Amino acid sequence: LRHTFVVADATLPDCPLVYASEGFYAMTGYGPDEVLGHNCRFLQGEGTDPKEVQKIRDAIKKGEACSVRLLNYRKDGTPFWNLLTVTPIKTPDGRVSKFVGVQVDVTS
Ligand SMILES: *[C@@]12=NC3=[C]C([C])=C([C])[C]=C3N([C][C]([O])[C]([O])[C]([O])[C]OP([O])([O])=O)C1=NC(=O)[N]C2=O
Repeated sequence: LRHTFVVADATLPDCPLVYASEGFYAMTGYGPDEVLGHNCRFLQGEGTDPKEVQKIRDAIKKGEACSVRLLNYRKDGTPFWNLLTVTPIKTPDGRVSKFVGVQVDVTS
């Protein structure tokens, strides 16, 4: 299947993105100059379910893995359905260093 991949830096408090695959930009229409160093939430919009967004917010705070189905928006405003799976990467001392996300456009 067609998927995308990003890396969030958990040492910084708001989990900014530090790496995105070629597909992530092409899927969403944002360039690296407007993605890197920002929280992934810029992809959200009016129809994003705040109950689902809360599920990721909690999991990141707890440091667990999570999977949600969010409504996102490209740079041109058009919506797409992003199945998102976040995964915590821990150092050997249990501390969370990075979060990693796989995004799949499941508008079908
Ligand atoms: C986003 N992908 C994504 C990828 C990673 C690795 C992480 C950690 C988060 C995301 N998000 C969610 C966003 O960063 C944030 O965690 C949530 O908005 C909830 O937190 P807040 O503080 O806003 O309540 C992704 N969100 C998307 O909408 N699309 C993704 O591709």
